[PDB]
Formats: sequence, C-alpha cells, structure tokens
Amino acid sequence: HMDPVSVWGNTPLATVDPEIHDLIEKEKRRQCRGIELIASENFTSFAVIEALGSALTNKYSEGMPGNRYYGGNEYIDQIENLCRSRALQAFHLDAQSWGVNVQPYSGSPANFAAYTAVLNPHDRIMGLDLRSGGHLTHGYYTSGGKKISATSIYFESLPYKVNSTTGYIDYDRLEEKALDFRPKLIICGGSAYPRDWDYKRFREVADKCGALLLCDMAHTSGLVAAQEVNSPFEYCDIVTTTTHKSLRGPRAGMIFYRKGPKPPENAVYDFEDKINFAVFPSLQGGPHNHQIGALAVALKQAASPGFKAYAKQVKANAVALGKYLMGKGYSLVTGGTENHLVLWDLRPLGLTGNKVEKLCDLCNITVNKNAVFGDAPGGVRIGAPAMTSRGLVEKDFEQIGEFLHRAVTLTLEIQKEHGKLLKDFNKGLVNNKAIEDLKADVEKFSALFDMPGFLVSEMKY
Amino acid sequence: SHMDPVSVWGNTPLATVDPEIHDLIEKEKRRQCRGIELIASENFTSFAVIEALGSALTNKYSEGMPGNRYYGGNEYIDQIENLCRSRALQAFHLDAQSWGVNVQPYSGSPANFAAYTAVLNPHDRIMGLDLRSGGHLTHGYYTSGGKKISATSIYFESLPYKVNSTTGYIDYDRLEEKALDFRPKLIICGGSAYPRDWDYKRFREVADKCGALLLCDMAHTSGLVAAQEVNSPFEYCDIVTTTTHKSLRGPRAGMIFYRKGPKPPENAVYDFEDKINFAVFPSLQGGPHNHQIGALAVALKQAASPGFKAYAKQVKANAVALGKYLMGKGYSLVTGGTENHLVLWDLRPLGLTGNKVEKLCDLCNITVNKNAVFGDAPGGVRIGAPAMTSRGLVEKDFEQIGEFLHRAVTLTLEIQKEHGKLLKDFNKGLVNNKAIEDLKADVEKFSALFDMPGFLVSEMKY
Amino acid sequence: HMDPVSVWGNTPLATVDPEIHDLIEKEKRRQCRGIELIASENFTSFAVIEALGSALTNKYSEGMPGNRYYGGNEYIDQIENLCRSRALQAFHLDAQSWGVNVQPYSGSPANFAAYTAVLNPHDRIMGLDLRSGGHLTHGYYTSGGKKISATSIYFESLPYKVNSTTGYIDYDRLEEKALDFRPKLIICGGSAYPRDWDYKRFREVADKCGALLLCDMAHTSGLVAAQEVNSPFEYCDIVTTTTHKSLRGPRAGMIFYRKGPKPPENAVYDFEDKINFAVFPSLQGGPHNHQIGALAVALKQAASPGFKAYAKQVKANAVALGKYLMGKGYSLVTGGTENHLVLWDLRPLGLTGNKVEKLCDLCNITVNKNAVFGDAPGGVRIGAPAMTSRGLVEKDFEQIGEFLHRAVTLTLEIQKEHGKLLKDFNKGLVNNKAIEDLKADVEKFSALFDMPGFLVSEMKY
Amino acid sequence: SHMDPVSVWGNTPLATVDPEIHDLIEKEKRRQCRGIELIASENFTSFAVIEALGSALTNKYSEGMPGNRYYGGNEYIDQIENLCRSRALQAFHLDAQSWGVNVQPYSGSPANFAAYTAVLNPHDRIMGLDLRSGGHLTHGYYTSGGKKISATSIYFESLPYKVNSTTGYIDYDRLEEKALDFRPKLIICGGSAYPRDWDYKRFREVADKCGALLLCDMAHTSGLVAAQEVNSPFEYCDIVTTTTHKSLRGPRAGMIFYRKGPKPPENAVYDFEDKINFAVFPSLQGGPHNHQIGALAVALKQAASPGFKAYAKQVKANAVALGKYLMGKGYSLVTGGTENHLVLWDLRPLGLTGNKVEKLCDLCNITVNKNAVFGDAPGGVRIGAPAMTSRGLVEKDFEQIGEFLHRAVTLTLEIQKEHGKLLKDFNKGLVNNKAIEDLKADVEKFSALFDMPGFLVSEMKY
Repeated sequence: HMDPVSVWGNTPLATVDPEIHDLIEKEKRRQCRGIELIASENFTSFAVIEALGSALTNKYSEGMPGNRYYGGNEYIDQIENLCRSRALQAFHLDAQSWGVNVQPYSGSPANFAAYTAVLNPHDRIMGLDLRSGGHLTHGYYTSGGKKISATSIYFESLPYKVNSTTGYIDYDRLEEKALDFRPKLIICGGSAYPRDWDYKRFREVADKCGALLLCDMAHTSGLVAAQEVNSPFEYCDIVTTTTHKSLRGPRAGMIFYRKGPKPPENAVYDFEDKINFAVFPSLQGGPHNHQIGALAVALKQAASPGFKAYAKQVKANAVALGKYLMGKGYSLVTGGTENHLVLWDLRPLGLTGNKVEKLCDLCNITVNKNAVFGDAPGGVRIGAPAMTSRGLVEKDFEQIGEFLHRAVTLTLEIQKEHGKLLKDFNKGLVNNKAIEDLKADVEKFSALFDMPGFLVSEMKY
Repeated sequence: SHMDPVSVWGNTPLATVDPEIHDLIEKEKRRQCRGIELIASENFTSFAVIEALGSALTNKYSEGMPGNRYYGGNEYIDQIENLCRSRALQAFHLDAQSWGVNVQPYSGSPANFAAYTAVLNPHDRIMGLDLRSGGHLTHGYYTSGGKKISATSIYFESLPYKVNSTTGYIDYDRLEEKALDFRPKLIICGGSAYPRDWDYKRFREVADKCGALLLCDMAHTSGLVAAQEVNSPFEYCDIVTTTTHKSLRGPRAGMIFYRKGPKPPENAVYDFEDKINFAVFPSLQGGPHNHQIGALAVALKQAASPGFKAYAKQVKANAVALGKYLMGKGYSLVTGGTENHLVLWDLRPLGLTGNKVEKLCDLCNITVNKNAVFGDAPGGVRIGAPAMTSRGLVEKDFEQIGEFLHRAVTLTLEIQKEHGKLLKDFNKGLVNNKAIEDLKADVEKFSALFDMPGFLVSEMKY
Repeated sequence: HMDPVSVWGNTPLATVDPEIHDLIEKEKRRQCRGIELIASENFTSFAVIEALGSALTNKYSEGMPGNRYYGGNEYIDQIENLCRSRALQAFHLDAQSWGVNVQPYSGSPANFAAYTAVLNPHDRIMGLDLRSGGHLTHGYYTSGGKKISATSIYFESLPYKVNSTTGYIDYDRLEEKALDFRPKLIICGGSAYPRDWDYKRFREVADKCGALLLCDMAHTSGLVAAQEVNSPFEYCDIVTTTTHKSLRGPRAGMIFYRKGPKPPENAVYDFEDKINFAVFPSLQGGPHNHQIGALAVALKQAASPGFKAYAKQVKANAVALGKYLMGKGYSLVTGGTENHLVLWDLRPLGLTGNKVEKLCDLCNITVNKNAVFGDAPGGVRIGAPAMTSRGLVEKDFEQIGEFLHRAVTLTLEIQKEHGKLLKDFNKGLVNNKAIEDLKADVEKFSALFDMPGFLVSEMKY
Repeated sequence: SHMDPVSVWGNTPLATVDPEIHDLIEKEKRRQCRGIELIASENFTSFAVIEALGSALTNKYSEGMPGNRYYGGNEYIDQIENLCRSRALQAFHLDAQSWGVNVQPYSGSPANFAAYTAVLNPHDRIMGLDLRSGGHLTHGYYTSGGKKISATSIYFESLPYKVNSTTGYIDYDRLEEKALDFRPKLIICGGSAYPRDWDYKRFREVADKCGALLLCDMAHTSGLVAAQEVNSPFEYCDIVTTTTHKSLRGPRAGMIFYRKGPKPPENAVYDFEDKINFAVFPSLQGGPHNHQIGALAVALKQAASPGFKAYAKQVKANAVALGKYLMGKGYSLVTGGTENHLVLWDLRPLGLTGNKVEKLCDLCNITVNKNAVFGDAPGGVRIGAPAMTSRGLVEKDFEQIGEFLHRAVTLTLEIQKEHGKLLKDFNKGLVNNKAIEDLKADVEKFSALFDMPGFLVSEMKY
C-alpha cells in the first residue's frame, strides 16, 4: 500500500526529515551569528527563496518560451519571458540591441555554454590569470601542464596577468600576449580584482587581434546593475554572470548577447540563436524553472531604488573597511578599492593568507586566502556584499576592520611565539584564551543586525 | 538615498514583493492539479523536498568536497552533503566499500558531462542509444546532415545504436557489431523513451569484448532502480548517472555513482573516485547548490521508505494497466507492453501523427509528448505513469486515463476525417468543439478527485 | 685544405664508397636472379633512373611553377609543367576538368596531403579495412583502440570490409556504415583486393551521406592509365597515387583533383588551391625535382602503345597464374582476378601465409602473407607487374605457378612431418635438400629473362 | 599488340627515350654552373651520391626496420640501411649507446612531422623560432589573421619566439617568459635564416624550467655540426632532426636523431627509440626510399672525411670574408656578422627591398633570396656560402662575389633613383641595360673559372 499523499507529500520538512531540518536550522544560525566576508557570498531575500522552493520545480520545459518540446508551459513561458525582460531592464539594455538567456544552471554552466556557442573545440581563449584575480572557468592549467579547468581541457587557454608591482591589469602585456597568441575569445571580469575594468581598452585589444570579447561580471553584477561600476555592455560582445553574489539573487546564470546591426560589411550580430542552441539542446536539459522564477524576483528587486542604494553602500563599506585597514599600516593591493572587495597583502607582515584565514575562521569571521600581485598565498580577499545585506554601514564596517586588526595581531603573537611554519602555528590555536574572547564579541556584534531570508524570531536556535 | 530596511526587502513574502510572479506560480499550481500529467519525465515532489530546496542553504559557497573545501564555515554544509552521499548509497543498496557517489551535479546533463570529462579525453569515442530509438540528447546526437547537436557529439565522437526496427527491442547483436568496429571508449545504456528493461549483463559482455567503460544513465527509472523493481545497473556498470527528479521524486539535480575498491579479474583497483570529483569541481562546476543537495538528501531518505517501494510497484502497475487498456481498444504499443514507468503508443496504424494527438490532448489538459517509434513526423506518443501515481492514482484510475485517451484519439480521427490530414486543416476541428470541451471538463473533474503533494490545495489562490 | 672538386665530387661511386657500391651490385643481382611476386613492386626503366640520379637533386624550388620562392627555376618550371601535363595525358584527363600536383614525396605523403587539404582535424574518414585488402594510410587502429595509422591519429577513421564469404566489397554494408558514421571522406582503392571497383556505386554512396570520394589507385594506376580497369576519375573527386608499382615509375606521389564546374547550386570545384597549398606550404618543403623529372619520364613511357600492351599482359599473366593454381585445387579469394594480383587462400590446405612466405623466400620467390576474407593470416598475395616487366608471358607465369605449387607441397611435407606450430615448422627448413633444389631451378629460370634499369652484361656479379 | 622488348623501353638511355627531359636536365646543368648560387639552403652534391641515388635501389619495397621487415628479400637493403645508421652516428660523433637515428624520412619536413607525431599528441603545444625571425615553416606558422599555414600549426598548437628586434639575436629572456606562460610540450631550436650559433645550454635550461622536450632542427648547419664547427645540439637536445642536403652535401632526405639509454637525474631511461621508428612507419610513411638511403650513406661517409671538415671550415670563412667585404662598403648585416654559413643583409638603410635586389641579382645569374630582417615587404636578402664553396671558391673568390653584389645593389639604386620606388617603375631599368649585361657577362666568366661536382663539365650538352 502507498502512503497517503498527505503523509509523504504535504507533511513539513521538520517532521519528514528531522536530521536535515536540524542541519538547516544550525546553518541558519551560523549565517547570522558570525561575520561573512566572502566576496562571492550574499544573503538573498525571502521572496526569492519562496519562488525557489515552489511547485515550479515540477515542470519540464526543454526549449524556449513559445518553442517548447512539451505542452502545458502556458505559465512557465510567462515566467521566463518576464525574467528575460526584467534581466534587460535591470541592466539598462535595449531589447533590439541585447538578448539574454536565463536558463544556465549557474555561472560556470553559463560560461561553458557561451564558449560552446561562439567557439569550436580547441579555439584559443585568453582570461585573467587565476593568481592575478581571475576565475577557474576563464582557463587554468598547472605549471606541469595538467589541464584543470574544463575551459583548458576543451579549448586552448593562455592567461594574462596583473602588473607584478602595481597589482593593476597590465593592458600593454595583455595586448602583446593577444597579438602573439591570437585568441578567438578574450575574457574580462574576475573574482579577486579590486578595481574596475577598462572595457574600452579590452575592446581596442580585441579589435586589434580579431577576438570576440566576453565579460564575466559574476562578482560585480549588482554593482553593474546599479550603474556603480563601468558597464561591460558598452564594449563587450557577450556578458555572462551568476545571479547570486552581489546581485543578491538565487544561484543561477545568465548569458547576455548583442542583437541587431553591427558597428562598422553592413551585416548583423549572429549570437542569439547560437547561444540559445548552445544552452539547449547542446548542453543542458530542462531549465530549473524555480530558479528562473526566483531570478525574476531577484531582478525586479535589482531594479528598485533600494537596490541602487545597497550597491552604493557596498562600495562605501569596502572603501571604509580598507581605509581603516590602511590606517593601521596594512597593505591593500592597488592601495584601495573601486568595487565590493579589498585584497589585503599580508606579506609585509611576514604572514600567509592561510594563517589569517584559519584564525579568523575560528572567530566566525569568514574570509579566504588569496594570491597577491599575480604570484603559499600572501593575502586574504575580503568582501562587503553579505554584511551590507544585513544593513551594516561604514561605522559597522570600520568595526569589522577592528576585528580583523585584532585577528591579525593575535595571528602574529602566535607566529612570534610558536614558529613561522604552519604546523608550528597550529600549536597556538589549541585552547587559545584570546581567540575565544574575539569569537565572543564577534558573535555579539553579529547578533546586533537583522537578517534576510528567514525571520530570526522563528529559528530553532 | 536610504537603504531599504532588511524587513522590507529581505523578509517580506513573495506575494507582496512580487505579485506578478506570485500570481504565475499560483496559476501554475492550478494547472498542475486540474489536468492529467502524463509526461514520463515529470513528477510531483514532496513539500519536505520543496522546503529544503527553498531555504537558507542557497547562501553558502562550498566549492570542493566535505573536509576539503576552499572556504571556511562549512561545518553544517559538510554534514548535509555527507548524509546526502550516504543516503544515496543506501537508497540504491550499495556497499560504501564498492561504490561512491558525487551529489554536486546541477542536473542530469551536468552529471553526464562531468562523468564523460572524468574518464574520457576530448574526441574519445562514445556509443549511446539513438535519440530516435529512445535515447537522450546527452548520450550523443548528430543529424543526417552531419551537424553535431549534442555537446557530447561536439567534444566527443559519438555513434548511436538503435532498436530492432520491427520488434522495438534493443538490437543487442547490432550493438555488439557496431561496438567492435567503432571501439568506443565508453558505452552508455539507459534511455528516455524505452519501454523495456535493460540487459546490463549483455552490455557488460559487449563492453568487456571491445574494451569500453560501461555507464548507465538511469534518469528515467531511478525510482524503480532504488525500489529494486527493474534490473540493477550497479551489478554490471562502472559508472551510473541519474537525475534526482522524475521517478526518484526529488529535486532537480544529478548524481554520479562510481565503483570503488578492488576490480574483478592485475590486482589493480578502481580509479574512478578522484577523477569524477575533480571533474565536477574544479573542472566543470563552481559552488554546489546546497539547497538542492539538502532537498536531494530529503528525497533520498523518502526513497528508502516502504511507501516509496510501494509507489514504485504501483507506477509499474499503472503503466501496465494503462497499456492493457489501450491494446484492449485495438491500439498498438511498441514492444506490445511495458516493463517500467511508460508506454510507447504507435499511432501509425491509425494514420495519425503524434503531433495531432498531443495537441488535442493538450487542449483537454492531458499532457503527453509525441515520440519517434521503432527507431524511425513522429508517429507515437510517450505516456508516463509517475506523476499521476504520485497523486494516488491506482489501476482503475489509469484505466480511466486510458478511457480519456481513447476519447482523445477518437475525436482526433473524426477531425482528420472531416477537415483533412494537413495540420492547417486539423486545427479547424479544435475551435468551438462541445465534445473536446466535454472531455476537458471530464478531465478536470476527474483530476480534482485526487490529492496533490508539494503544497496544500486548501491554500491555493485559484 | 679542401679536396679538389675532381676528387670528392666527380669521382665515381665504385671508388668513393666500395662498401655501398658493392651492396648495390649484390642487390642488383638479387633482383634479376629470383622471382619477384610482391604486387606493389616493379622494375623501372634506365631512363627513369638516369633522371632520378641527376643534378636535378640540387635545385630548391619551394612553390609552384611560375610561383616560386627562389629564383633560377626557369628549367625546373618546364620540367614540372611538362610532368603535370604528361600526368593528365597519361590518364586521359581534360585539363579544364582535372588538375594534378606532382610534388608529393611518395604515396603516403600524397594521401596525407589530400586529407589535410579537404578535411579539418578529427573529420571522419572511411577506408577499406586493412584485413579486407586496404592500406595503412586509409585508417588503422587496433582492437585495443591504439591509433596506428596517422590517418587514425589525426582524423577519425572507421573501416568498411569485404563480404566474409565472397571476398568482394560489401557495398550494402558500406552504405549502412556510411549512413551511421557520416564520414566527410570515403576512400576507395586498396592494396590486396583482386577485383575492380564499382566507382559508380561508391559515388552513389558518397552522395547519399554527403561525403567526398577519393580513390587511392597506387596498386592499379598502370592498369588505369592503359584503360584496363575502371577509371576512378569518372566518379571520384580526388585521386591519389604512387608512381611506382604498376605505373613503373620512380617512387613518388600525385594528387589529381576535379577542376571547373560542378555537376548538379551552380558553382565550381574548390580543390585546386587547397591541394597545392596543402602540399606546400603546409606539409612539404622543397619538391624533389629529380623525382619529378623521373616521373615525367615514366609518364611519357606510360602513354606509349608499349605500356598499354604491358598492362594488358599484367592482367593476362595474373589470370593465367591463378587459372593454373585453381587447376591444382588451390583456392583464390573471389575465385579469379580482374587486375594485377591474385590472393591465395591457404586455409583449405591447413597452412598459414607465414609458412608459405618463409619457404618461398628461401627459394628467392618473394611473396607476402595476407589476411583473407577480412579475417595468423591465411593467404599470400601474389602480383604480376615485376616479372611482367622482365618480359614474362602466360607460359612463363604458368611455370611460376608450378614453382609455387612445388613450394606449397614442400611446405606441407614439412608441416605433416614436423608440426603445425611455427617453431616446429622451422625445423624442416634447416638444410632441407629439396628446398635447395627448388631454389636452384628457380634461380636458373629467373636467369633466363632480361632486366630493365641496368645492363646485366655489366653487373659486378 | 606486342610488348616493347626490355632493351627498348628498359635499358635505353634517357637521351633517346625522353629527349625533352634530357634537354631540360642538360639546360639545368648549365644554369647550375654558369651562375653564382648563393641560396643558403642550396648545395651541389657529389657524383658518388648521385650514382647511389639513381640506382636499382628504387625497386625494393622494405617497409619496416632492418631485421623486422614486412617483406622478404631485404638481405642487402638491411645492410645498406644499417651502415647508413651507423655512419650517421659516426659523422656526428655520437655513442651508439646514447643516441639512435632513423634514416627513412623522405625529406626534412617529413622528418620533423614524424618526430612531432612520435612524442606529441594532437594539439600539444609547440614553440619554435618565428618564421619572420629566421625560423622554418615546419616549426609552426600562422598569419596575423589567424589562418594556420604550417601543418605543425594545423595538427598542433604552436607559438613563436622571436629575435630581439634591435640586435637580431634570439631573445633568450623572452623565450623563457613565453615558455613559462605557454608551457609547450616541445621547444624547437634551429632555423633557416639565423646568422649566429645557438645557445643550446640555455635552451636546455628553459626546457627543464617548463617541462618541455627539446628538439634541434639542424637542417641548415648539419654540415657544420658534423665537422664540429658550430655548437653541438646533441649535447643538450632530446631529439635532433635534419635534412641531408644543404651544408651536409648529401641527397634530399631526412634523419631523426634520438637519445637512448639512461637519463640524467628516477633511474628511468629514454623512451624515444620505438616511438620515433613507429611514427615513421607505419604511422606516417610507406616504403622507404632505398636509393636515398644509399645516397645518404655515401654522403655520410664523405661527411666523415678530413676534406669535409676543411670544406666546413672554409664555408664559415667564406661567409665571414663575404660579410666583412659587404660591411667594408658600408652595408649592414643583421647582428653585424656571421657565425655560420650565411649572412643576413639588411637593405632598409639603403631604401631598398629584398625583392628589387633579388630580381636584379637573378638577371645576372646571382641567386639570393629576399628575407625578413630583425623579426619584422622583406627588407633583406639571405646569402649562403655552401654551394659556391663546394665549387672550390675560397676567401678571395667570395670577396669577388661581394664585389658583384656591391655592383648589383649599386645598379639597383641607380634604377630606383631614375625610374622610381614602385615595382612597375623599377622593372623599366632592367631592359637593355649594358651595365647589367656586363655584370651578367662578368658573373658568367667568373663562374666558369671553377670546377663543378656531380657531373663532368667536359660532357655537357651545353
């Protein structure tokens, strides 16, 4: 005998799966009772979450709106049409000049789909080196030549780097590499770059070597939407993005592409059908329609005046956080920031990023180690989106800087006393009284702000 | 000038923040329960699954593996994913020493492409069931004109195997011959529109004969496999990939199962584990979708319950009872029946195309899909049992479903006989048709007589 | 001090290099005092040899006639123009409809160049299976999937086979394979196929799957020139060939290609520039101009009435050789021949090709073992060109059959007496009195005919 | 109706069988010895080499290796090829335990492509000296527009390294940087128009730093290498390929040298031997050209003689003496001199293109070729010494060659100054020019004053 539908199908999670329920409660507590500085993280809205956990997960709609395999997509079509039109609006794109595909499962699928669409296998791609602040999906092989990223497995990648002494992109060496290598595709955008991007310069480099130009704006997409950084759409052929991170949406991807007539022969752009086809049927199956509904929510939120003020506040919080760190004598790559993150150079203090990351982590401050100047990594990457989504402003971020300051000095006390090597450093973390104290008034600080996505006046813990 | 307070943008429900999208989800909820969903790849998951899926787990970046992550703060994400891995092994009756699983693939297609990337180099030869014979796009597909459609056929070299063109069964002898000429490095079994079980033993013998890896893509029948209601691919395949929705009744996600430990006969062991994981991350994917992994772990504990075993038996019996009902009316099914969750209905002996039947079925809120028949315009429809079984339908309810389909195909012939065979003519019989409208009304009324998982019918906007 | 030019540069080989001189004399003796049945072998003319050993080896002429890199090619241009025009004449080709490139160093470079010209890397090719009578350069991988032929390394090959019971090409299975596999290129021609080729059928198969059709006529090119077999030019897009073998030229290659207007849109053939460019600059360096001069000699000889009678005699000699072998109860694949070779099936006699080949070799009869019916190989391949070039006619070839008959029966005496296994069989070759006798009146038989290329009334031995 | 008797078609000399071709070879023989051949890749081989080349060795099929052939009857072909292999090792002072050679490549380009195929998979990265900087097509070449020209760039992934744009020397620091970004699997050294020796030690250090194999293509300077007159690539390279004509003075053929035995620092040995041989046959070539292998074995014994060592010293000195003569007139050479067999003459400081100088030189039967300068219409000419040294010319004769070139470039400027810089104008100064004709006459008269190898001047038709 089958279970009644009411028993297996309508019964709440807390009763069907106490184990998993309990873990989500604990994870919910972890998220609002520490300090989140991972620059690729954010806290999304309840409305987004409600669309994401919805009956939309039950519909199969392989194809495009108005062009499906299966019937019954009357309402799914309107959800996706609305999501695509809200995506153009949020980024101030004219529909005769730009299209978007909102079906990629995530950022990396959006990148690989775009590659598939405009490149043949083994075509050459250039992307910002991983050690200089780029992303795995822009190409990565090891010094031994092992192809790590699938972009490097199925295409031929060669990275460009930042200037080793200023930490800025080396646009002259980017051009020299592009002219020797002759990539079919140049990627800009990145994950740990703390400055804006000269898209006009990338566009001149691309024209000079005959390359397509793609911007991956996953990290700054929320800043792009609020027109708080340079718009890649002004100069790029294709723009890919995640929809979480600074956009504050669900986990999903988008591919934007130029439509209509080209600039100066006398022909038009060829991207739309190649990109839709690359996503389906080539690479993906049914779209995740609950993601698309949730993203359409996030994109509406991303157009509001409130979101334009959020992105403004993300920048000023990062500035004030770094202004405060340099105030203590600390070193930031490029000496400041123009976006949502700072990159802290710890090599002047004789420390590695691993050490600061491990100790911060013991106080519920989450950062990640990061290579510096294209170089064990010498820095940490610190981002503002997540804590700004909880309503922290400059003074709160200057206070986060104080916690980081306290964290790094305790990291030095341990290194002075126990040894430079990692195994030695670890000895100073076993029952460290001062680490416990910083964890304490870090947790008390984080308890002072609100939290989107769920009511803290409701959590199990 | 002011930032929106957290309560205003962040805690407000979707019904206030986004009334348009709320309205559409509400409308989609009613469509899902006022019609008869017979898409074989469709299901209705549980409210428990949905609650994990829409949760704060979407906020955590956890690239890497449990215990080897890039970022800190994965204390509880690691436990959710480990429990998901161990429940995936338990739900398919696998010893943790012999089998491992990766539960990070975003969907079934990412699961397949990451399995390919793990064990193949670019341009390695793959063999899979022909799309026209019931296979899936991600197993390989190029058109008669040579255009490579599937990514699998773009970055690898694929060559399809087909059903016997007169019986509808997989032609195992022609599979062995193609595999010995072509020498694929990977043979894929499993399919989307195949109505019989799979002879994995025979696939193993072919793979051993030509030196190929053997992978089962069990997406369509994963629920039947977990319930031990169809043949187990784990007994003979090196790798097993799957979706987690469809007959498994979970979220939209994917899993890659892989053998571990000592190989059968020198003294070597299986090398799959590290290559699979590394292929998912860092080669192909970014951060995992931790809300899907939570929803999946929920679905996998549900799939291990005694009711799910009974749901699976019931799915098979509803397909069989629906099929026997159709052949009781003189209809033809490919292979004359079913051994799983779907039946393939050959409409060519009635002079109809699957399009004409699928369109009129749609206008009564009966969702089927047209489908190629016997490896051959598509001349069949595909009909699946999982979705309506999840709503509690049993054999007599699927005989009633066969009744409405019978009425559908009768009205379809009437219209063809009156207006003509061209599609432009056919459409003329679908406007102001009190017989279609009586069937739509009869489908709706029949449909409202059953419960619905995932949400409460007593709470809908419509 | 340098050597005078007269000492190092004009002094004959016999004085500069007695070792190498002596080996060429011995090799010259070997060639006229045994029986040459390797179907890919011939004996070329003295005139050809004189052009081949000439100052033409000293000129660098990368490029095409009238389109060279280096100057000083006034006379080299006329040699190559004349060779290309003599190549079209010898094969009865209209110059507005066919072009030829005579620069490939050999047959295999001519095949790989042609592939390079019309295919992209990893494009699919179908060729006659090696075990069914095809050539390495048409594609070969092992049962373990190791890519042996470069055609299979750099392209994707799939072979078609002969019918396992008639030994004829299976044209129905060729079409079924081509429709599943969808090759960009289908190759016909072969090395051990004893029948003619249905080029009209290959052309219908190629049109049905959208493939280019290339014939590799290396083995039968002399028969094609004398219009004694079916002309591939009638139905093929590209024809490649060696220029030795039955053409009786130097060792070199040629690529023939369709020019002018296509058959039924309204466009023209695209092969000429792609093929010239593939040979140079893509694949080869300077052409071997002494080969081209020698080939131009061979092609003139190939147009003469004498050569048309040679090719007629090559066929009738093979027919009479096989007619005689079947007269003794022996089995030939397809039961006869239409070209220059027969394929002897030795499995009815319980023997392998290795055994007959080794024993024949001990009597200065040269044959090679060969797989039969696409299957240790069960047959030997026996060809008529070489011995026909020495003026042997039917009765002489029937006498060669008698020698083969004597050879196989002695091979059976040894197998009956010593054992089926190879190591056992070898025991019966150590100081075998009867093998010595057959070697004796094989050597006396071969001494009875003339020899082109050098005067036997002049050899050291 | 009758077969031509063997004597008639087979033994008759070329002068009777084919008078046209005989006439053309006779005419080509006179062109070769009435002019001044300065193509750096050109030489005049010996009558002994030619006699082996045009011989009954062309009649033998011998696919495979000595002692492992497909066909029988290779008793003496095996001995010729073994003696060729052992003489190739002896002529380059290689221990048979440390080095092996394959002498079946049909030419230099087949030698290179077979070496690539042996040690690389398709699409592996290769680095070679840029064509514009003096490299060879077979080391990699694609145009600014992306079109892949070289087969090496079609089936592999190439990226060039260049000369320093102001000194003309290989930029070893920029080589190391490119090689660490690109990570080629193979670095190629050697070139066609490079006027200095190679720092193989430094190439080895770069190869070890990035994990690449190191191959020298020594085609241009193989004669100087055998004579130990330039740096030995064998001391630092894994593989060495070469033509056998050019400065080695042999037939047109190729060789692939490869290291054997124990590797320097674990405990492994070199794996090159079998892969190289297998790449030549069966992967890439058919039957070897046994007449070339015989001619080559002749050339290699000649290359081991004391006169060849003196010929090689003399080639270097004639290039140096020609270069010093040109700079004595104010001309410019890339890098200011030569360390080998050629000089690169930069004509841009005279406002001339290499074309204009090469055309007027040609009209006096002085064969040079125009050539790119400093990695940059081509602005130099390339001038080689091997061919004219083989005719016995010494330093004073090459100073006389520099005199005629000086006259050539003076007449070239006069014509540019009178008629103009456009090529259409330039040609106007080449018709009825008693000064060109006096130089052509002076070249011919100077040219006839020296012997000629390969054939007897006392026997020519002209």
